[PDB]
Amino acid sequence: ATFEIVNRCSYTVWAAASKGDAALDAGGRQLNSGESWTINVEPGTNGGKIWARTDCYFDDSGSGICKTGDCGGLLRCKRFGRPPTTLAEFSLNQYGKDYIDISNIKGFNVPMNFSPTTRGCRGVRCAADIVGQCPAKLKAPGGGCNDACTVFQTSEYCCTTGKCGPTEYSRFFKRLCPDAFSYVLDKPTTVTCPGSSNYRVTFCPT
Repeated sequence: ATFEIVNRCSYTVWAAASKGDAALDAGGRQLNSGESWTINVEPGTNGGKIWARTDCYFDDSGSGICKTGDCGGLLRCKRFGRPPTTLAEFSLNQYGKDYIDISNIKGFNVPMNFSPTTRGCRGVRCAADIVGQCPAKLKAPGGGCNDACTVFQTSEYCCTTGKCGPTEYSRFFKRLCPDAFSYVLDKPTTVTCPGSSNYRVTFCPT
């Protein structure tokens, strides 16, 4: 499957793509404002994620640091990124269908649209100014808006036991972005697409 990753932000981002235990495609790349990078994701990929990283520095070997979404200091991510990270999430060719969503469960750094480029389903978007509106206690000094699990490490926010409810913090994310997961047990906003659809992830769509 192809994923065209487009940076419409006025700032550089370093795109990242991983399934948690491996890179997808090269795993990451710099995207200056306006640039597009197309990756190939293997059919059947379960639990893939794409995200933006901000404020990165990498040496000539591809090792370094980012302020949001850093994946063990690599340009080419093999693992998931450090919160806060707005997440485009997908599982492909699962009993004949693809499943996509956006999640704020690991916080929010950059606004995102995640849409099919092929027929048969709609896209999802979280493009509100979550960083600007972020509750004071969730603001990450390194940049972005943390989720409450990251900040407070409670069973309730982290849904450790599988029985949590919405919270004042989750409701903030949900108010700003109804179409994204705000906590682990949120009413799902996952979209079913035809198996083997192709996609575009756009940072700063609006």
